[PDB]
Amino acid sequence: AMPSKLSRLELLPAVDVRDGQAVRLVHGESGTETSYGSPLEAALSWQRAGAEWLHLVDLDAAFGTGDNRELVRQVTEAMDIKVELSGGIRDDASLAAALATGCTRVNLGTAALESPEWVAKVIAEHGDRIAVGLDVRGTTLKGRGWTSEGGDLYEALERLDKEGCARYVVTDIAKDGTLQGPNLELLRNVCAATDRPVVASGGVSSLDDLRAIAELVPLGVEGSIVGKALYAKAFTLEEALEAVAQ
Ligand SMILES: NC(=O)c1ncn([C@@H]2O[C@H](COP(=O)(O)O)[C@@H](O)[C@H]2O)c1N
Repeated sequence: AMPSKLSRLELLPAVDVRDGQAVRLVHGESGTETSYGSPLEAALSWQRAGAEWLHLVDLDAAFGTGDNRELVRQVTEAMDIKVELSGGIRDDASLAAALATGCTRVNLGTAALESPEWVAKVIAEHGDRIAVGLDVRGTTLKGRGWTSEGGDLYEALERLDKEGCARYVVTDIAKDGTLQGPNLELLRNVCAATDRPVVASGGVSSLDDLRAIAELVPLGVEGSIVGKALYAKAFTLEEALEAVAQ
């Protein structure tokens, strides 16, 4: 593989919080949670292993089953590394609270489906501290913890591009928590549709899968979120970082 000056693929280990625990689901389905203990210990583990980013989700807030605001605040404050924070960020107050944690950026999901004028305003005011999470089954967007129906993926990308959105985080729900491998086709198709950076999520199962996503960096894929493969020890984060470096 020929040398290049392009950046390497960024890795964002996930810490998804439900009922006070770091959890992994299958297709994000409520009730399929596997718990891996405290979110703080999980986050600090990834930081010790050399993580540059943490992808931190309050899943109770996404589902609407209470929240974990104090814990995700504490985790964010403990990180020296960059933190991408999401879950429940759907109006001015929840956005203000999220930003006050000192996270590096937030992801908006449901609000891009239910409150597009508000998302447009937030993008215009906050720039690259905002990314939109586009979570699909096929090309159909889903909200509210993936329990609600949104529209077509590409319609949304076209609108959000025009509104000046900086970055998209794209999950294939059918791959998430499955260790089936990532949907590379989805990533290539999204990169064909937008010139903004794209962060992949869902299905990574192996170092070879990360290498495959890394090949798409020159198409526009900036990073990869990894959950179950790290928690289930398919590989270490040290190994994953070396795999995408070189
Ligand atoms: N069911 C799930 O696993 C799930 N549901 C939502 N999410 C994440 O929650 C966040 C969106 O929350 P909201 O829709 O409240 O903005 C995004 O990061 C999105 O990927 C999940 N990981």
